[PDB]
Amino acid sequence: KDKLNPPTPSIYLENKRDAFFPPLHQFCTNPKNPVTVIRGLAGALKLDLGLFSTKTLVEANNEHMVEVRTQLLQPADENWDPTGTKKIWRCESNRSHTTIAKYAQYQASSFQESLREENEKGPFKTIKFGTNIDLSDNKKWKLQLHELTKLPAFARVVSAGNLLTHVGHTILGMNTVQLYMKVPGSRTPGHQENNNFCSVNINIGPGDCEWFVVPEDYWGVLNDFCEKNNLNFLMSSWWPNLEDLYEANVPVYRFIQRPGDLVWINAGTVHWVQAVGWCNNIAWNVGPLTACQYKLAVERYEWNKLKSVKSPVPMVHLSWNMARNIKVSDPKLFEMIKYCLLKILKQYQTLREALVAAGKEVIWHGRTNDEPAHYCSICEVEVFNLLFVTNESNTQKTYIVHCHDCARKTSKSLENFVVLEQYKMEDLIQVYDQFTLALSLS
Ligand SMILES: N#Cc1ccccc1O
Ligand SMILES: N#Cc1ccccc1O
Ligand SMILES: [Mn+2]
Ligand SMILES: [Zn+2]
Repeated sequence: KDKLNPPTPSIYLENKRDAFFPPLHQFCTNPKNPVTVIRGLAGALKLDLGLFSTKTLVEANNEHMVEVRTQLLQPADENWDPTGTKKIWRCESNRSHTTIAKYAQYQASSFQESLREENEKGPFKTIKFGTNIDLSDNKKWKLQLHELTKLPAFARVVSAGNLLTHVGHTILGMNTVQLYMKVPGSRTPGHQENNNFCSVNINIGPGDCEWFVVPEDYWGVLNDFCEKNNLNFLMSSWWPNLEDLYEANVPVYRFIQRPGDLVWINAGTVHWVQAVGWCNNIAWNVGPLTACQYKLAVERYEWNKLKSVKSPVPMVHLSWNMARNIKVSDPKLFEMIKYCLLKILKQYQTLREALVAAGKEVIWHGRTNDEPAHYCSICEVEVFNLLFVTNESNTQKTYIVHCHDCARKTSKSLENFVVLEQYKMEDLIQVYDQFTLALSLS
């Protein structure tokens, strides 16, 4: 069925008017569009993609760290076992580290070597992919990061309407820029984004990338394929067999991203990518203030706890920041936030009361302003308000945080721990009570 190979939602920009046009924002965030390809974006803004050329990067910071993935160079859209016998989901991707200057040398000699071959089942060649390059430092990358402020507000790394701007601290690769340096065949295996946030990706060129996209609501089916093939959905590297997806009636969006094209991956959308030519890419995340985005973020946050995986985004901390600082006028979104806050409040109340009733002292610790969120030093769960710290760490003021469960596993009556309280109970109740539905006529 041609319904299993649908057309990709696309917008063709000509000029700055088209880029700043408000229905473009609304199209991208529509939950019915699992992906949007904004074609011609860089040319429309006169973005200087040369600021991200390999030549410019080498001159800017030649020793900057690059994470290298070594992979097999595979035919078209397929993934074969390394003996060339059968197509499988597991794809090998070994890790090491190099510098921008060393990868640059490989990328250039890779192309020259391919030129010479042009002019003059396996087995498969091996290639190297430069990934997760950290462009967070404003001093090191001044002109690069400035160029990205030319984007329309909804797609920027920082903006008033971006939930990740409201977290209150740096989450590397989410509210900072990541760079990728590629050769043909360089593959990003199947995944969803961290805590299901949207992603923005611009191809620097000169070569193309090819993208595969599956809607969020089919993720359970892909999870099943993984487990059936002895792979973890969240932790392992997998490359879907398209004939398996087709036979299971999963629709796959498939398209080419050319230099200057911006790809918007909507919340929770499952995707994997390969370079067709030689190119660089930049990417980051964004969180639109919609019900769909809040729901899918919370859902992945909770799924991560069950799977013993850490959440990079502290949704409890973020939720209180939303109630404090953002006017919310969508009734469905408002009710979601209100529900989540009321649950948090009740959990906190129940724990605090059990502690007091057990004759355990709750020690006022207060909070420094603009202080970030905290996680459990053992299990890496987010920990909110009530912190559990050993007697010794308390005295030494190294205040190492534990969650309640981990402290109790180690010290059965918490006799080895102090309980620190950051937020006055009446504060939290106030913030909650103050938070009401705003009127918008839009
Ligand atoms: N090699 C290497 C490396 C790994 C993590 C962070 C910085 C590095 O230079
Ligand atoms: N419980 C516990 C514990 C473990 C290492 C050091 C100090 C402690 O209170
Ligand atoms: Mn991605
Ligand atoms: Zn813990």
